[PDB]
Amino acid sequence: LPDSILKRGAEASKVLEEHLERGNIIRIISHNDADGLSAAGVVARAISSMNGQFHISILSRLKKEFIKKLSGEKYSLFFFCDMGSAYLEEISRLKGDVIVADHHQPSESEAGPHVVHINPHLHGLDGSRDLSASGTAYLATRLLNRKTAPLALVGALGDMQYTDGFTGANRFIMEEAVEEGVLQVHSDLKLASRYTEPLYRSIAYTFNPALPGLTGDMEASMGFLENIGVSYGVKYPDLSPEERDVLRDELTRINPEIFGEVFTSREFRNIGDLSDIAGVLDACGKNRKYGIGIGLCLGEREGALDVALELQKNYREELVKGLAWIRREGSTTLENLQYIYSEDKAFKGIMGTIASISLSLKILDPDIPLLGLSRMDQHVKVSARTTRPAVERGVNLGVALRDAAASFGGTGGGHDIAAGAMVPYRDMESFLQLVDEILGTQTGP
DNA sequence: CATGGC
DNA sequence: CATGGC
Ligand SMILES: [Mn+2]
Ligand SMILES: [Mn+2]
Repeated sequence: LPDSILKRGAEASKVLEEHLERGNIIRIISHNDADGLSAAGVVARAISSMNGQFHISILSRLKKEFIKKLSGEKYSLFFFCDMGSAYLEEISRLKGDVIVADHHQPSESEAGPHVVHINPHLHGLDGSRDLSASGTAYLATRLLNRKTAPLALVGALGDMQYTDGFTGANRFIMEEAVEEGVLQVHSDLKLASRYTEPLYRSIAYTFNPALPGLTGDMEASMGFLENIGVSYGVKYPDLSPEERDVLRDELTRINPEIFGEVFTSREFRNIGDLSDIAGVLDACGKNRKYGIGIGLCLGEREGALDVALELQKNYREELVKGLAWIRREGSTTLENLQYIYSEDKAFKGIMGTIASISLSLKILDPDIPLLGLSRMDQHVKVSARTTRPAVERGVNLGVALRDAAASFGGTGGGHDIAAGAMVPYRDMESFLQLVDEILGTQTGP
């Protein structure tokens, strides 16, 4: 990684260690996903390795009315993880010392003399491929503690930074943890929750990489194992190399991407590999159980874990319901577009996820872009998703959704492979035709 | 009113 | 997925 980001991380490692000398308690503010949670856990474990104290708040968004609330708190150091860049002037106003470890699209109005931004964008690194908020926090706290490098990668996983290998600083952090002896890389089958589920559920719940026929299908995987010589109820670590060699051979036919890198730290032995941990933190976040999530990053392991594993389990049962619905009621196709639609509240928060899983499983044609639609009374939340072939071929959902949404006083955007929009329900039909007419110009002439 | 989710 | 509107 470029020297500047290790310099700037060291600049922020100074500000911390000197407040911990004085006995100051540190304020941590972070985001509520796996990257946010794992980021907070990083700073918290650096802080506990030096007998410091801290006060964590976990929020979904950062609002101005919270940074104003923050300024009468009388804390000497504010450590923002996975949020800040957007609201830099308002955090510059804040008294005392400040650290923003974020990886979002920063403010060119780049404020703060008391403030220490770390953000991989400002060191010509990629903010959605090469380093995560949890990763950036480890750069901020490398000099104090190096045992936290696993959590750094957990955030990177949850936040989808893995194409054929961790790029950039994540690779660097991955390298570094291996040398430290806290992380182990291995090539193995990438099955969901191996230590903790029987083989057939583990194959059923492997949503990424998708397993056509098997993913989200207990009876089929159960079937699949039975008729290939393998005990559907035994745990994956309890197989023998020749039956391991059989499942590997067959699962590789169904999708070769299932064999590849798997990361394990001795702190998470019994729970999961770093992907499974990410999953668990995401489930805690999505149930507003932030103390359970943080608990886990700090080693807490009794009933908290069992609660956390059950949140994962429940969420996975949603996604099967989920892909089972998709499936019963297919997508209605049109010109350069698919779309599916629900008024069921059960699917409002899951729609994008099942949308893109359903393309990986080939249920719905991966070449045609897919618009998940969820009715929120007078508005319709839109989750757009397509394949890598569909982009390298014109399709850009990032712009198209912004164009068409703003047309009807609504609001959309993103990338590229994946966009979101909020649109009036009265307009939905004309909106769906306008995206279709916009994609047609994006691929045709 | 206030906050806190997506 | 852009939020910052609901
Ligand atoms: Mn993040
Ligand atoms: Mn985040």
